[PDB]
Amino acid sequence: MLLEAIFHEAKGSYAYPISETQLRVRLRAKKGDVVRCEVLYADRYASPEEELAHALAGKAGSDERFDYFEALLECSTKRVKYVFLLTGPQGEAVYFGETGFSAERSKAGVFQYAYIHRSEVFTTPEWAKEAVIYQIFPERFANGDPSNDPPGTEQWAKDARPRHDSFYGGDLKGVIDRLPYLEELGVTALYFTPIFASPSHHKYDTADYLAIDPQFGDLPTFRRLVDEAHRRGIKIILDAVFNHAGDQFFAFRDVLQKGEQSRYKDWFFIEDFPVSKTSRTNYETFAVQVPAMPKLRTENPEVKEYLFDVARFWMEQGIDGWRLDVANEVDHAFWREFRRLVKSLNPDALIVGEIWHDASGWLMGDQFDSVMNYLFRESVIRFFATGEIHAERFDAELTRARMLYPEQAAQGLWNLLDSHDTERFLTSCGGNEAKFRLAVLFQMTYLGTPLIYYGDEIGMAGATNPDCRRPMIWEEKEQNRGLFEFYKELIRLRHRLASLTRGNVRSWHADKQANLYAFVRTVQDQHVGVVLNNRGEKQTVLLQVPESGGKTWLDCLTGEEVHGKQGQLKLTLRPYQGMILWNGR
Amino acid sequence: MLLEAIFHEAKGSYAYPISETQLRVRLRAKKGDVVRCEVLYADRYASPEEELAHALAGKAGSDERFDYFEALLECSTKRVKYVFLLTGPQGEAVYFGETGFSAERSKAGVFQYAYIHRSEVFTTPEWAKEAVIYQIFPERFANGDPSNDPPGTEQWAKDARPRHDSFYGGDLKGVIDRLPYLEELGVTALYFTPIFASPSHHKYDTADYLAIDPQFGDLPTFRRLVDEAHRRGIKIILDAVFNHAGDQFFAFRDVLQKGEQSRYKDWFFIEDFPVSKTSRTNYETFAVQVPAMPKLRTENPEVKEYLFDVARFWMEQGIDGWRLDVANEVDHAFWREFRRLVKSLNPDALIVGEIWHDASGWLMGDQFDSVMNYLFRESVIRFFATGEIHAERFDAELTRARMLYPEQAAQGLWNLLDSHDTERFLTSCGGNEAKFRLAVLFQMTYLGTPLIYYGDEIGMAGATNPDCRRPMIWEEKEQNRGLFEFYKELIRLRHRLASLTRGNVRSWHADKQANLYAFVRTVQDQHVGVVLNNRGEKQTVLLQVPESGGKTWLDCLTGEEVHGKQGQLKLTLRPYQGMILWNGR
Ligand SMILES: [Ca+2]
Ligand SMILES: [Ca+2]
Repeated sequence: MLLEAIFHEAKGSYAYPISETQLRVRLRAKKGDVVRCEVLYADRYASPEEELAHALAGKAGSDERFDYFEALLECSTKRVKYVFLLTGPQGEAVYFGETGFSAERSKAGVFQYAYIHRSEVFTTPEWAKEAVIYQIFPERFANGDPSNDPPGTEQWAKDARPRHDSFYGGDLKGVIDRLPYLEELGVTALYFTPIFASPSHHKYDTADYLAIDPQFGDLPTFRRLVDEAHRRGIKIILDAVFNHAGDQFFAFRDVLQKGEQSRYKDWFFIEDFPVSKTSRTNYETFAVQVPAMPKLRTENPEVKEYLFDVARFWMEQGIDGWRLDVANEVDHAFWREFRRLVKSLNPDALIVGEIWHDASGWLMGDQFDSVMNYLFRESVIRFFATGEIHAERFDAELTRARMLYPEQAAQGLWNLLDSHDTERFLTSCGGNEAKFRLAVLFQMTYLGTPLIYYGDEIGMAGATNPDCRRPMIWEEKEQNRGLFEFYKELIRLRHRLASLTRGNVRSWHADKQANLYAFVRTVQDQHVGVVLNNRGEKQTVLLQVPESGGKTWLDCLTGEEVHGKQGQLKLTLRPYQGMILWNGR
Repeated sequence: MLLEAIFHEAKGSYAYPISETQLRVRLRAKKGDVVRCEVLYADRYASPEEELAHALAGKAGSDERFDYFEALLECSTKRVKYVFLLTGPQGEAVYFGETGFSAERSKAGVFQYAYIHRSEVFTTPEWAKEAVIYQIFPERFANGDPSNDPPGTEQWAKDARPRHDSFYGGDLKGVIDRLPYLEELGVTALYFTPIFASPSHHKYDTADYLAIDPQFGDLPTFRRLVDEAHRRGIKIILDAVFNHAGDQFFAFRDVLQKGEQSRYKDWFFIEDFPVSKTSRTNYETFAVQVPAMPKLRTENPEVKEYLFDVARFWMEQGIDGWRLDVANEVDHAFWREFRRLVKSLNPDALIVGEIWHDASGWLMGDQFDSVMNYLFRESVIRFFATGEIHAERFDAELTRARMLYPEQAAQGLWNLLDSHDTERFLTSCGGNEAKFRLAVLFQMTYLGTPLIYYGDEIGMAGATNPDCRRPMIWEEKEQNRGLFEFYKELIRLRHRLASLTRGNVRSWHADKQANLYAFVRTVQDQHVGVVLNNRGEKQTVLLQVPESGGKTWLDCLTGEEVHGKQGQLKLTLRPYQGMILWNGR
């Protein structure tokens, strides 16, 4: 075998505890290069003569070029040393240890996970493990209070097409009035984009972190919203913009006024005074040359303390978690301490980051609970919407992403289809509802946290920002109720099937020709197989199914009862049809 | 090329800053697969159609199976995205990014290092960068005060062969009385094994963390040592045993007496009560079944606070750093807060850990400054002492270890030859001084921090514990002055040639047949080539030397001047001779 392609490290996503006495370990090798992977381990202090314990590492999946093997080590002592025994296709075996590879175990050396502290077991909120989150763009969800509308608010109609500076009067009172709707849909949490006081239309340039923007509401109204959503089993998540503040931020206006005499000058990154200019700026900002968005020096104990007080203030209002913005530009110490603060105030408070690249450095257990799964969106777009990739590629991309972080993070990843900054998924599907639905069926049954973008559940369409920010369609006759019921049904199933929320995922079938993909979610003895026929054709397929997993399944969507004969399940799907097979366990 | 063998990650030891605006990046590939490696990068927010900056990554080294390439990216914005352009032996051009590999730059995507925070730039003490540590085993270094000598103390002679429980009376007073000796040698720091009050001989079972053990001295004496050492340019490093306390530790004593009613019961890991019994332990301890060494619950904020106070106490006494014992069994948060505390009280205080496996998790810059380089010792023993490995294997071992951590850590790793727990290195060489000297020559000119084990510089020998803990030989007649002068000479050169302390490392020559190995240390325009003839035979070697780095060199050990002709240098080395060639720059 090709040893230079084999990999493992005793940390990060390849070695991490799931409990105080259990260490999950993962190893990758060139695809098809390793047939069997066994882990020989023992307590780090075991005598050089004691027998080692064996752990067969099953193949958790494979992507474009790699095979992923996964094992679980039982370490009652909370300390462990281990070596891998790898067997190739033609029987050649080799031990893989910290020292390297060798036919002899001793020369291979041994990896070591020094100690498993309970405080370092990646732990996330139970409710978030089976949540369905709904993204609200407040300005356009519901206008419950016309008296707070910005000057020049345009009419709220379906035939409306938002402009970069449009206004429709969306506010918090509206969200309250429409909570019955959200409860009926079945969402377990609402995620709001910035709603703190800001002079701009987007609100990403914060003026007052301790106040709701007047056009959206005020503290009393926000408290009501929190309480009304809670009694309806709906949690509240706010968007925290701690990387940078607005130019109206009290601290920044002070610097603009007193210059180098300001007591808050070190709360920012200023090259030279005075602080301003035309098309020019002498201080670090969000992105490049964005005057209204001066970057905050979070490394400053004073800045950190202030933002932490902001965090305390809103959590005291009863919110259930945070969605960080440009989190990757704030230092790690801030995030480690942020988690400590947040969790000490509310163990169930969720911390979600938004990072457009490998976020492993933030998903170890000491910082964020999860991040936006942009990888999930890209794979769903190219597979169900544009058709740029086929079932096998789809499978590879999905698997590769899955092996990116520890299972506690991957299990809570926010799986979005679109957002206020992208075209609506329906439009990506060119208006084809059959493709749109197949994608939602996948989203609702895949590993991670489903995130619904307001309006998608009733079939709203739209081009990217700002056309994706149209006023929510509330007229029932104008809503796609067929779709609405589809979402509600998928949501109900997800809550009733433990494997869809707390189960693992394994690819079941992948056919590039028929463009059909199937996977299985598993929890204990329960198995739920999802088969997706992503073709505008009636296709038939043969799936492998050993009696151990059962011989009878039930399609939770149609009630049909399928039967496997001789370890095979014959299925015939309609164009863009998806089946959700439950093994009755 | 084997694409599944190529590696890089935008963090850890493969992507890290060396300053606020410079990012060091490393890429691993199967040896020989890549002949040229370039990096195309830009600010993360740069426009697509914007021209990318170029950075050539030279081959930093190779080990048994891989080539390691290294480049330096200039990032004025402190934000960078990048993709590698790898060229193979046949001229194939493949791009490598976060997405994967592709013949097209766009399809390979880019890695991203979100933001470089100055507080995240790995920083170590300046004095530690060019230090020479001397390990002192107090009981055997010098008996300065017989009044504190424990009962049964033996004689202090060369022919004294220590027993497991022998005594000689070494103490702090003795250290002070011998400071002139240590100053002459040229050591800049003293590393002491545990010396806090303990009822055992070894003192690893701390009874009182706030007191010097009576057999070694008292606080007034310790202070005197700190001051007298300091005015001698000698710093003091203490052994911190924070993973576990002794059974005499006040908190544990209270638990043994008040059991379940004990106020400090949660300061330890107790299975059941009563907290103890005959020959049996019901609480977690160091290693396995060591009743005298109860494990401390450093996760308990109260335990952390106490241990932090302990650190404050000794730092107020003027010490310059800590050598942590069993540090990998203490939680990470503890070490991060420890560093924060230690650096706040004294930015120049050093923190060294001891971990017998990949310590990358503690060497990111937020925890330890460095760790003992056990790999260095293993490589020097097999190459210089036992001859189990030849020059090429030796080269590979060094390179592999060198690429384990970021440069800031690698530069300060303690490169020891032996310790109180191993046989004397001279003994490892079977008494062959010629081999012993070549290893020392190497130790004194290689990357890292040289650590002298008391007595090695005067020719002391001995088998492992306790024969390696023999009474220090103080009779000049009994001391190997020739060797002493050799050490002193090497130490002077190290302090005068900046490249030997702050320069990088590049293998220069490695021949498995001649068993000759050479490397070059480089800083600014200065180049110091170290040539090692590790064979009992006069040999000649032709080394490659492009005129760019100079054409004339001076052997700093003999005064001999060598000249290169047409890019080549002909050197004739005597049996086990090492040369230290300075390029006059
Ligand atoms: Ca309104
Ligand atoms: Ca004494």
